[PDB]
Amino acid sequence: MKEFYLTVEQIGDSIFERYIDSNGRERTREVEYKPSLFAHCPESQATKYFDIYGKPCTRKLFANMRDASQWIKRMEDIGLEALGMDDFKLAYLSDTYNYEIKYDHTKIRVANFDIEVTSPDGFPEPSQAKHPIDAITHYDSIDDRFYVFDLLNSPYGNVEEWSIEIAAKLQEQGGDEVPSEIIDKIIYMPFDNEKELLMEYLNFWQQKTPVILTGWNVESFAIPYVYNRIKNIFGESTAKRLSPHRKTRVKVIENMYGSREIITLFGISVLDYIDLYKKFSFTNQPSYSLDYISEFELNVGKLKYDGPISKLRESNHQRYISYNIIAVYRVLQIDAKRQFINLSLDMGYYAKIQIQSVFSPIKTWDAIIFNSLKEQNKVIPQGRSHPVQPYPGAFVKEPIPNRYKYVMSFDLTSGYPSIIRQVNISPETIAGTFKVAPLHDYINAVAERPSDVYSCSPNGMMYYKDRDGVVPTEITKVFNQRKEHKGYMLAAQRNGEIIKEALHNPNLSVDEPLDVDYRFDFSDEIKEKIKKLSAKSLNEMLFRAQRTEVAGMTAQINRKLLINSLYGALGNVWFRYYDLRNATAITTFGQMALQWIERKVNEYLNEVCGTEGEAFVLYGDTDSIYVSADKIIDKVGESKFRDTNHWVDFLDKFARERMEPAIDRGFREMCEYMNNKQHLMFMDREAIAGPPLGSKGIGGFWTGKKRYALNVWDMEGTRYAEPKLKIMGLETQKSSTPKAVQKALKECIRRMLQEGEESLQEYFKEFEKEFRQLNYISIASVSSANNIAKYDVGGFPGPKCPFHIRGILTYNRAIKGNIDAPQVVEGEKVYVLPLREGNPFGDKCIAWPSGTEITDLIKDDVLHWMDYTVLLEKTFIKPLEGFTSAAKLDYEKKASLFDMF
DNA sequence: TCGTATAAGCAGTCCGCG
DNA sequence: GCGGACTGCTTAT
Ligand SMILES: [Ca+2]
Ligand SMILES: [Ca+2]
Ligand SMILES: [Ca+2]
Ligand SMILES: [Ca+2]
Ligand SMILES: [Ca+2]
Ligand SMILES: [Ca+2]
Repeated sequence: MKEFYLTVEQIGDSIFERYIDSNGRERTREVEYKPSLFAHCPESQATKYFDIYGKPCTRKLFANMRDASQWIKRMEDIGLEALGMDDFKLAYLSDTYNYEIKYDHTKIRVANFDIEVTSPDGFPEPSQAKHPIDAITHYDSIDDRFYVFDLLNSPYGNVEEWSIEIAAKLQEQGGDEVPSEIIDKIIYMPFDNEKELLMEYLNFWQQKTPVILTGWNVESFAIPYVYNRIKNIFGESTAKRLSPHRKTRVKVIENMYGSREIITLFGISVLDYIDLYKKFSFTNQPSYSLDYISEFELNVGKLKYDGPISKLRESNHQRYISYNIIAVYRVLQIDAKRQFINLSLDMGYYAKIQIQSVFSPIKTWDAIIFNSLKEQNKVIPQGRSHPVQPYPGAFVKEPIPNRYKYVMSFDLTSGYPSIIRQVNISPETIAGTFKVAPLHDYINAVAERPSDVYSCSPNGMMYYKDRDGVVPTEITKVFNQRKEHKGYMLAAQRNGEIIKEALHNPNLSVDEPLDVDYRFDFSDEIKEKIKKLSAKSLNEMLFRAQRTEVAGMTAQINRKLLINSLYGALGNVWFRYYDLRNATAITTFGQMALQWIERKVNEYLNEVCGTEGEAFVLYGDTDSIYVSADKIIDKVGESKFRDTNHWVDFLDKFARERMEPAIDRGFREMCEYMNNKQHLMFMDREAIAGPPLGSKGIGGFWTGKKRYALNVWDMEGTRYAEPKLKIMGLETQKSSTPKAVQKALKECIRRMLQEGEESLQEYFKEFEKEFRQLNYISIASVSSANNIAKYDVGGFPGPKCPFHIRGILTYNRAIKGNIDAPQVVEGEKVYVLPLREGNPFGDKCIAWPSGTEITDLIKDDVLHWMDYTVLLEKTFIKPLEGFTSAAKLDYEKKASLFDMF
């Protein structure tokens, strides 16, 4: 096989590399790598090395990495650019793996672990590590085994061995329901004392040294706790055995409001799954407890027990250990679905970076661009200091608040990356400037043509047309990968709808799910077999189709994230190729394209309807337009349609055969006007929306910018079995809105869009009457809690104290003295409830940690003093009033003359 | 919240508005 | 009461 790296580190003048050799075996080596850097030189000096602007360079080979580093400093002292890859391990990888890396994940050791620590005096601080580690479960991907290290004897209690037989049994048998599929993969090891547990763990770690290390909060809790505990008991040198090169570093993480410390383990790549999830999941969750995320992702029940966790080990050690094991498995189950480890490995090896660097698009793109240029013997520029400066972004059209019956939407495929490619926007392709006219003169095609030589953006920038820049070239490669995976995702989505249709008529029989690839549209043969299948087999196929769709979504949306973050990196001062001329060239061109094509679509539709000056485009944001189709539907007559799906086909056909060709012609003219390198503005139809045929549903509505709702029948070629609500920005989409309120507001919207005013009125009346029975957690608001200390004046609200912070301070007073009650953590999220006048907490609200029940001693009082009237008005009635006034209807029936009878 | 970008919505505080 | 200046938080893109 071809060799590939696992990890790489610089330690002084040595590179330390773990790698898989040509026989598929893990190896480690120390290499005294001699890096090269570059300086500009005279023309007469013959070289093969040139900077990105074509200026000749001489290569300087250093005796060691420390010499290169000192050379860079002295070059700053002189005032001259020091060119080349200053991160030497990236140069090492580039030299050592000078080909497209083909990696074999089965050879990479991925470890997933979790520890338990009993603590009677509140949260066990990792930096202190003053309590015994009483359980470790460590899963190894190569052995496919869960290794369990169990402490039987502790100052906080002596206990019996955990029983795998009881673990396996059902909850209803008194067991722990550890999944049967992992029961045989558990290797259980009990210990008399913590010292021998820990020494054994280190010996094990030496044998099975993680390459990728993950888990839930491992970077912030598990790793620092284990490191600092071993340090306290045995000393530093022993603690550093967690690094295969015996080197670690205490690493301070800073933000605007304080800082914390992590432990960097040299020769390990730590990918904490909580951070993978936050970056790549495209969710914003009320809570990030493993319990909460597992429930959301997997539909598994909460891991239930009696009493506080601080007494779980001594009261029920059996369950204590079983829940440690299940916690580890939960993360593997989330990854099986979401596939973020797979994503990270793909991106990391593509870029030739340390795998943990996938969190930084700046590092990722610096490595991609360096490797690309190095192939052509070109030399990268030195990074420079820049002050942070604002710059302008996208155009967003102000909609007229209203109901909108029939809507068709279009938007650009990979908008900003396509602009980069079309205009040829790159550091080394800047050709000059031209004198800019007001943006509207370009939009209306009345400004002078910018250039007859170079490719232009309306911000005044001109670019070379004779060859692609390195940014367009590399962004295209990742864009093409994105396109492939989006295709797989959309096929899986279409296949899912075929299964849902067939579930209307499930056959009474015993049979199996078909063995099919859900990434490709089902053949006619597969479709015929599906119509004969039972509900059980269809349901299992639907689940598999939906897992394939999720796998496709992860691959495509995060490749989209990566290329969009290259645009964004151009406006970040730490990026080697930072340049606000290029960032604004992209955003300003985007503004023009949107309003240019708005004009063209309006002109086109006014033409086919024989009107003048009528506005068919009702809204747009960044690179999308929403088109009113009422007049198109009315030109045929609603009476002519057999059913909903009939007019959806008609609009689908109109969009593809009439609108898109008009859109394409409009952008071809704009490309020539700007003299761009290549026409890449491709604005595909997205949504087809309207009410069910013959209903009183309103179809859709807008309240304002970034706030709308549409009843969609077809989305990018997916024809739904049942219409789907596309709701953007409204309170149903906000993590701050209470769960039960999201649900009720969504049903009100469904009724508005599908059934009409009377249906909405019936549902409102009922919700208002019954909502006081809703569980308190379901009706709590949610907020992040920053700067709690800033607003704490003697345990009371200081000036301008935010409502949610006030709630936290109220909580802090109510639990004072207790080292047992849960503390609210700075920067994490809280549930919030209003309180009726004259309550015992002495203020108008209370907040507590999100994803948890409020502690029992104040729970009853909170439940008794909850202000349901305020909660209803603020979270439900206010937003609904906004939706309904925008849609021009009433959520409460108005009086009439018929009331006289 | 260590980790690419800007535009823009709503909740709430503080206080003016005769 | 509303709305402007401001902070805080959370979306759409
Ligand atoms: Ca635990
Ligand atoms: Ca787009
Ligand atoms: Ca699209
Ligand atoms: Ca059937
Ligand atoms: Ca869009
Ligand atoms: Ca009480």
